[PDB]
Amino acid sequence: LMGGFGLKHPPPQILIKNTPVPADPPTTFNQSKLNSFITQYSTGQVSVEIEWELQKENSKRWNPEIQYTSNYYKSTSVDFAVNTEGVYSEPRPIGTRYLTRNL
Amino acid sequence: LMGGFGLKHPPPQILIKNTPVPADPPTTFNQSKLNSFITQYSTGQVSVEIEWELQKENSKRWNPEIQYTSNYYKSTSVDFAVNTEGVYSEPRPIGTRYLTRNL
Amino acid sequence: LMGGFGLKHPPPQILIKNTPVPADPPTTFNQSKLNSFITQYSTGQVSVEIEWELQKENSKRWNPEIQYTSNYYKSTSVDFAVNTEGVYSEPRPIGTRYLTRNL
Repeated sequence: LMGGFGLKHPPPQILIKNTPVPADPPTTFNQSKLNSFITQYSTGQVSVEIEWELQKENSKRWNPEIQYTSNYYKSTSVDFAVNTEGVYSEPRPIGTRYLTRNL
Repeated sequence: LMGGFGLKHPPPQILIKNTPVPADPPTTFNQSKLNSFITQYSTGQVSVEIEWELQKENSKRWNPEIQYTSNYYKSTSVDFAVNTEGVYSEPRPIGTRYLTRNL
Repeated sequence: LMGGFGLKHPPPQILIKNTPVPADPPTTFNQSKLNSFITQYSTGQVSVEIEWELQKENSKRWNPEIQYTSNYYKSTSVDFAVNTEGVYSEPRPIGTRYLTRNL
């Protein structure tokens, strides 16, 4: 309902965790689980590749269609770009449905 | 200068004419060229096929481009279509230069 | 106009950057982009090799030509060399056009 493709078998969840590294244990045995750990974080890069299959338009419509277009006139900043402060923003929502087809 | 492609050897001129059909000539010889002709016109169909080669866009531009689009809002008649009177008209001039490229 | 060789396809730009390494993130999730990073710089060596093709002189001129020459007489320091302070300097501009050729 929110939109999208519904799959019985969707891309699987990928779960990541830092393995625990204990701080020094006591020198005489205690059965309680360890609660003292070294403090850690991790950083890395991640890549996703997707192949999409397209369906081309086959229209016999004579006149031009509606198209998404960037604004013609001057503006303080560029839409879909950064700030003077380095903040990316997306100005509007963009849908998918510009071309037309008969029923 | 008006625009277009300039060719040393452009598509050749194609010339068409109705052949003359004389009305009845005089029954005794006269040397003067005939000036009496049957009245004729012709009609037919003509076909042109052209193959155009395209150059595709290779842009790395992040934000959307300008595009020619048909008007979004309601109107008395459809642009690039006929009248109630059957007259086709082209409402605006359309150029070629919407996408962008660096220098 | 500043001089040199003009190429449709010149040596490509080479871009280098240090990958970001985050400082420790917060322990409960926040959606905002990370703004705390470890401080880093990098150093290395870089090599360029170029092959140049030369055009040799073919002159029938009897008398000697002009040539770029280093100065004959004594001087406080050597031209195109370092300081007592270790600063390299280039004393004059050197052009390319000493030999002669007819028109």
